[PDB]
Amino acid sequence: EVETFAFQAEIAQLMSLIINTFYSNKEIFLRELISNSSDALDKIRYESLTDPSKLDSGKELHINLIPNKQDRTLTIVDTGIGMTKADLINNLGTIAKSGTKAFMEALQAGADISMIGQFGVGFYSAYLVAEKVTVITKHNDDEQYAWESSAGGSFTVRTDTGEPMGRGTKVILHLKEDQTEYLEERRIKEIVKKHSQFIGYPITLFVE
Ligand SMILES: COCCCNc1ncnc2[nH]cnc12
Repeated sequence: EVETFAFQAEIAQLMSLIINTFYSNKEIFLRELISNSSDALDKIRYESLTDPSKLDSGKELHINLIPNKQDRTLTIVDTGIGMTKADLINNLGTIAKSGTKAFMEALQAGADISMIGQFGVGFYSAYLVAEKVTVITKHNDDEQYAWESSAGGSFTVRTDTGEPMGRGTKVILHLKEDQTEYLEERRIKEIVKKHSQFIGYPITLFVE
C-alpha cells in the first residue's frame, strides 16, 4: 500500500533551509512550480513530435491553478509528461543532490532563495508556503501515483486510486495557516502577471 522513503541528506537539508531561513519574498514559489509544469509540457510536446500517440492520454497542453479556501489548498495541474514511479522516488525527476550543492554554493557567493530554480530544485520552493505537499502524477509508461511529504525527513509514495488524471502532474499545496493570501484570486493574478507572463502555455486560474 504506502511505501515510506527518506530524503537523501542533501534534500532534507535543502527543505530545512527553505522552511527555516527568514525570507519574505515567498511568492517566487508559484513561478518555480508553473515553470516546472512548462518544462514538463515542453517534454511531452517534443516526444509527441515524432510519436503522436504519446498525446493519446490528452492532446491539450495547459496549466491550471486551483485555490480552495476550505481545504486550504492551492493546486498546480499540468498535462505535461508526468512522472514514472522511479522519477517520483528519484527526487521528482531532479538532480536534487548536485542541484542543492550548486545552490548552497550560490548562496555562499551572493545568491538568494529566489534563484533556486537555476539549480533545478525549484520544486522544493513549495515549502516556502506549504506545510504538506501532495503530488499526483501519471506518465504514459506507468500507473498513477501520489507522492506526499510534510517535510520532516521522509516522503511517501502510493499508487493513487482516486480520480484518474489522464497524463501529467498535480502539485497540491496544503498551505500554512499564515499564507492563505495565496488562495486569493487577486494575489494569484498579481504573481502570474509579475513572474509568469510569457509562459507558452495557457494558465487558467480557477474561481471558487
Ligand atoms: C523538475 O521538477 C522537479 C519536480 C517536478 N517535476 C515534474 N515532473 C513532471 N511533471 C511535472 N509537472 C510539474 N512538475 C513536474
